[PDB]
Amino acid sequence: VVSKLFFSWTRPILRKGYRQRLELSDIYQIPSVDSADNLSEKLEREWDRELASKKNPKLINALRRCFFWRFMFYGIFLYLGEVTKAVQPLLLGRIIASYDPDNKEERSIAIYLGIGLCLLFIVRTLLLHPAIFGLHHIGMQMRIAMFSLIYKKTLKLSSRVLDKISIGQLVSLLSNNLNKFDEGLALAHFVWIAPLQVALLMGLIWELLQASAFCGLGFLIVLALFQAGLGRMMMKYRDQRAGKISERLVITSEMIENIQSVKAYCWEEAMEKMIENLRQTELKLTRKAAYVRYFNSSAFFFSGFFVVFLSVLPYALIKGIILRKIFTTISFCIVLRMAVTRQFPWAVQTWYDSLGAINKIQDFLQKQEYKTLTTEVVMENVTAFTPVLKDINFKIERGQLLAVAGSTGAGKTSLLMVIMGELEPSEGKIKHSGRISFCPQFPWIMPGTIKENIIFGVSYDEYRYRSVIKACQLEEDISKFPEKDNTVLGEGGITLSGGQRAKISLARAVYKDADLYLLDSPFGYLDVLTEKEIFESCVCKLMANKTRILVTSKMEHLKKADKILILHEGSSYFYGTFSELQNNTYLRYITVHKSLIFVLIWCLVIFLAEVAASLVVLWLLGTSTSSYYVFYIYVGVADTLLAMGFFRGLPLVHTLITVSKILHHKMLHSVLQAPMSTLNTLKAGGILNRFSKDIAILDDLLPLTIFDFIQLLLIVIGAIAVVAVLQPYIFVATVPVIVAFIMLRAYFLQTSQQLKQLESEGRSPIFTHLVTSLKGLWTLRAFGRQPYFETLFHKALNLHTANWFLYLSTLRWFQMRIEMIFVIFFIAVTFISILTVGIILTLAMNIMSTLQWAVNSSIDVDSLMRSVSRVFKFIDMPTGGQMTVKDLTAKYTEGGNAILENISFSISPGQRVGLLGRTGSGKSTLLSAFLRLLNTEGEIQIDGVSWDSITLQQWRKAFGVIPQKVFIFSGTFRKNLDPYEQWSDQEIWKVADEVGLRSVIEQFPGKLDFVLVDGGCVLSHGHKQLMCLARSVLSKAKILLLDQPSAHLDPVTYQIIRRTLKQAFADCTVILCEHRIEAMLECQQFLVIEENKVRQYDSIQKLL
Ligand SMILES: Nc1ncnc2c1ncn2[C@@H]1O[C@H](COP(=O)(O)OP(=O)(O)OP(=O)(O)O)[C@@H](O)[C@H]1O
Ligand SMILES: Nc1ncnc2c1ncn2[C@@H]1O[C@H](COP(=O)(O)OP(=O)(O)OP(=O)(O)O)[C@@H](O)[C@H]1O
Ligand SMILES: CC(C)CCC[C@@H](C)[C@H]1CC[C@H]2[C@@H]3CC=C4C[C@@H](O)CC[C@]4(C)[C@H]3CC[C@]12C
Ligand SMILES: [Mg+2]
Ligand SMILES: [Mg+2]
Repeated sequence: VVSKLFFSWTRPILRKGYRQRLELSDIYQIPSVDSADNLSEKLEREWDRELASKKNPKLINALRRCFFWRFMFYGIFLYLGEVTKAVQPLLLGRIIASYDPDNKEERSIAIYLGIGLCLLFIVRTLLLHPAIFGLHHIGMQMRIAMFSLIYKKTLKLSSRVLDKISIGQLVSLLSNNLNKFDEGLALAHFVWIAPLQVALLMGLIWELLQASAFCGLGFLIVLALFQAGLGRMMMKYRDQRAGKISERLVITSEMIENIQSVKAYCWEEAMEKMIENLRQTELKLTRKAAYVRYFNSSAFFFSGFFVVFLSVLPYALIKGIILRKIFTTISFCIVLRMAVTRQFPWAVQTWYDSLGAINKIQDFLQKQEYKTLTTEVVMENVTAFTPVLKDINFKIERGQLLAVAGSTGAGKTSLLMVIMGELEPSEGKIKHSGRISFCPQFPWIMPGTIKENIIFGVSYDEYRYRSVIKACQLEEDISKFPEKDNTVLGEGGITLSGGQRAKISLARAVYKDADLYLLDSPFGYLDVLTEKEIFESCVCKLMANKTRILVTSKMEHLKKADKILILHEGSSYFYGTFSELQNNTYLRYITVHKSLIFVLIWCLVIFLAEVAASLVVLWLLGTSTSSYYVFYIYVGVADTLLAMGFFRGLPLVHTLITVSKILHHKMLHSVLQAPMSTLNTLKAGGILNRFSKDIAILDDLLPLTIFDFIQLLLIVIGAIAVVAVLQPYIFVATVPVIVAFIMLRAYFLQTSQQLKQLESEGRSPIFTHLVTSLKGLWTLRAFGRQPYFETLFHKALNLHTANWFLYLSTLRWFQMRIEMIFVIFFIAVTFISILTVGIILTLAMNIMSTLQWAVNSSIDVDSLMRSVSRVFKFIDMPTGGQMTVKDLTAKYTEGGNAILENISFSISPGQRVGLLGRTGSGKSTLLSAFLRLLNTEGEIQIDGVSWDSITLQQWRKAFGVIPQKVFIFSGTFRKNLDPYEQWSDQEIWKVADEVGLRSVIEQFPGKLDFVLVDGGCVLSHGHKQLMCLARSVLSKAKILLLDQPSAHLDPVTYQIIRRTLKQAFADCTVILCEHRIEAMLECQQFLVIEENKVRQYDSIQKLL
């Protein structure tokens, strides 16, 4: 009961982190009270009751019904601590008054008042920090519960709504409340405490001064109204900035998720300039908001002297004054100014932010839902949404395969979604058993082992798993990795090839036992032989007992299919059978800008001039009462004489934002120029979290926190120096305090930094799991694995929250053991109970009263400095047509498996050198090694210029790339086709022609103006391939490395690729990696990547 009160349970973790490293096991396990599952259960029950019983559902009521009693129980103790703070200066002024021979009504009562002031100090100690920690815990619990509720709603979110809300919206939504909602609950409870403290202090100052407390309160109220107006005007500057932040975040997320494609296209300058275009707009509002918040937070320091002036003039002008009763006024007014200028506007701002976040989150939870209501799949007169489908109708019995064929953009995938239940048929009905197994057209590989990616959250079945992995031809690929079957794949499956990803997705679809199977072209990225073997082993032999609908464009599959449905423009052209058809961090933060140092020098010079002026004025100015109170007045009013005005704080804020600008620009340039192996080393959710938080902190929190720390440090230094020049014993007495302060701060910093880094790197899993949940929500709701993904999210939330709560508990231990212990049990007990010299060491109390605040600001600065440390650690990253290659070894890592081992060949100019090889052989590896994206070796001399005779970008400029991973970023069709805008709309409309996008672009509301959100989800997969083809055509170059251009096209649309090959690339060399026999027939030279070694053939007949 006392261990929790004193937070002595953090002793073991602090002791371990003092001399060791907190890797994974010494982080304490989460308690059961704040477990994410339990918190989500309680909040979900309350929210469901609220929207079932009330008329206008409000999340604030649901949160109140479960947290209000604890909130108020901590708030009353917080108010008691504030009351002990506001009653302290009465005792202080009645104690330090007994320092002169004047013994008026004070005889032998200082010894009876010091022991009371000590008790008040210790009761403030025991009553403030536990309440603050309780409020922090309540905030963390509320954040956990709301995050889990949001994740459940996202799992249940409709498909139509997802067409507009993207990853950036969600990541910006959880970026703020993850580290502000918790810390605001210890500051939003001053809304009724600050008025009460103001009332109490007004009563006391009316007791002291007759009728000047109200006169001072008038100016204080005017300043508080101005502060509230500034806060309201500042909320607007963040509302208009959140959208820009989200857009930049999603743009850079798509950029880094396809950094291979960016490097292949040489889109480093283009995408850098694109991101800075949004960065400038965001930073304009960031700078405006930072100026406004500087003026809002500097109204405390530049108000003390004016408040004292206005509260003394109407009394001292007619009734006299003495230093005792002006110092009591100053002591009361310091607390009054803090309460009404630093505590009430802060509380109002925090309440506004919390209510806005709660309302936005409730709006998110109040979006459209996703409704679903012998497996004889019937479908009659179904129309989908111009209509994507039109009068599509079919009937399938149990154990009867049906094949859906048609042109690109016909609506085969759309029909599959209408079958599953995602798309809403405006007219018609769908009748089938609920169980559905889906193999998406673009395979989705979630982070985790291959076993997890295949089983997908069901009971492990040895025989079924072996049969699936043997039928899908995946055993050969599986028995090559260091882990035989349980090998961990990165997010998005970037370690595997396209064919391996397709095989894994098809295996996952097959493994699940469902009545209906929707194989959305599972043989798109697979070559002819593997596709044939999989079709007659995993679609016609294993699952030859249950109905399955698969999209195909091969006459063999159509002949096998018992029913054929051909779609053209969304209309069922034919529906029958085939037979029927046949008829250093600080040192580098400051020095990264050549103007931050100048601003700091200016501030230091002005501060020194102000200190000299104060010292000479005090020397000129300085009986018995006035012989020692003058320094007390100066050190109680120093917060105004040594405050930064608009001449030394506004430039500091501006430079501290420009530092964030240059840091982000350098970090983005380093990301673009980082080696591909190191980019593979990191993740994508981690990159998104870094660009979301470690730049937002630098933009908003860090400049203002550094301003506050410098303000407090300057005030402390000036108050020390001016008084110590006159009275050196002040600085003599302050040393034994500051040494312990610095000692404890250092003793806790080397563990707080580790905990902060652990929290920062434990934040990435939540974002990287939500990213995959949103990317594969389609298959998630097809498979019904929402409970499994909810359990995964809860595990990730617990993993992050245990670490974060441990860090906050350690920080609270430090901020208690310094503030309310290392002052209250040393200074306020041995500097007041020495009543014998009591003037030259009692002012140490008053100086330390703000030195502890300076130390708090410094420790907050160092806590925030971890973001800059991470940003800098990222910044430190390193950086005719003939071809002749020799001794080329393409390894993805220095110590991995050499994919190619001494491959050598020659390519004549104007020769289409097609490339063959089974899936997983290394064809894409060879194409990437041509651009030396990976490590690579040897020389790729082209007409004379070798690898080392030309810089990397100039080398890559002479290549045309069509990657298997189609890269489309957010932006218009014009931007997608040419970020550099080298060719105008007239010169790109022709490229849209002769490629098949004339009938596709014009369908959208804006011709070359539609914003392709969600990674080009609006287009189909064939249209994505055609867009990449058109982009390659626009990027007029030679020695094109075509990497499966017609990956999912059909022979009707493959003629587009064919005539583009024979027209646009009239005289050049093509290295096309197409798996289509029709496209391979026209090639003049062939390379077969077998046994990890290429060959040199000359004709198809010599090939076979
Ligand atoms: N980034 C990577 N890091 C490590 N290994 C990789 C990486 N990318 C691919 N591999 C592996 O190295 C080998 C090279 O395959 P590659 O990616 O070149 O595909 P591929 O044979 O061209 O594919 P397909 O014909 O199916 O399109 C494969 O075994 C693949 O799983
Ligand atoms: N999310 C979406 N919002 C609006 N229109 C969409 C969306 N997804 C697809 N479409 C459009 O619906 C039509 C049908 O596309 P669909 O993906 O069903 O084609 P498909 O037959 O699967 O094509 P492919 O041969 O490329 O696989 C196209 O005109 C496409 O642009
Ligand atoms: C926490 C707050 C709301 C409690 C109520 C306000 C208090 C602080 C105010 C209201 C009335 C005030 C009192 C009004 C009159 C007197 C008589 C005078 O000879 C001594 C001070 C004294 C006793 C004042 C002290 C402060 C006082 C008690
Ligand atoms: Mg499709
Ligand atoms: Mg490939």
